[PDB]
Amino acid sequence: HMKCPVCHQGEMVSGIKDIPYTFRGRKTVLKGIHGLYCVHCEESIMNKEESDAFMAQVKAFRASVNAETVAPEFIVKVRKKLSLTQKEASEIFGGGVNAFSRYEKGNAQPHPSTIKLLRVLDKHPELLNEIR
Amino acid sequence: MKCPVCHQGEMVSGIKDIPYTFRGRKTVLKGIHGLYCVHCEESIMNKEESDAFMAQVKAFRASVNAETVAPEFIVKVRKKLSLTQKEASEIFGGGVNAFSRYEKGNAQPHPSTIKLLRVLDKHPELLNEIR
Ligand SMILES: [Zn+2]
Ligand SMILES: [Zn+2]
Repeated sequence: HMKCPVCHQGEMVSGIKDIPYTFRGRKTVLKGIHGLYCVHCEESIMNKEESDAFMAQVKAFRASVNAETVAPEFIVKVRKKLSLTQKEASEIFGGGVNAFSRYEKGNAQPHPSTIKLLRVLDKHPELLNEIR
Repeated sequence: MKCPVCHQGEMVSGIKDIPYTFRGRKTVLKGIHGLYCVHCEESIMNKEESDAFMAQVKAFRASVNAETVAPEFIVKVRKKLSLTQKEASEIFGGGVNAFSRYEKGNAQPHPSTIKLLRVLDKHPELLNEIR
């Protein structure tokens, strides 16, 4: 019987839980996480091994988001390579009104498909007619 | 003639740009001839004027509607790329169950995913660039 050291009310019981996690505007569920969990406030306590498993999953998610994400500077370059204004690019690639104005200030993440479309248009500027 | 809606304004012949929203998409219908109330902007359009107006309304509805892709088309492109739905979901985005719902018609892909799938339908080899 260990009492939760955060809420000081509930009991910590060992279990396996799926943990929601958001990083750089991307969401995931960290699946099958072993640890002690407070029945009252859901605070988690992980031993050395459990923490290793958890952090490997967290860091694999971060690595993948970072590799997929593109710099504001890349977005501008691809847009300028296509001689598009921010408004035309938002319309052509997607994202809504002011999408590219926000993307280029580093103030928003494009949808994964917008990023990928940008990556393809970077290498294939001739495809612009197919998407406009 | 007095305006038949507000009863406190004269209807005058003119031309106006009329904003119009359809399925949450906004446009301005340009150069619409009609009688317009000076007070409340109620419009009265004769047959000929209504046909012109409705032809713009309908051309805008049709282009908005046509942005949607047949779920059949989504299956066509996916099979074509030798991808499962789990993989497509991971590649194109939308979430864990994305592509299963698209092909049942229970969800619409993001506009960029549609564009990316239309591009890939014509040039399926480019997947290897963004996989
Ligand atoms: Zn607690
Ligand atoms: Zn009136």
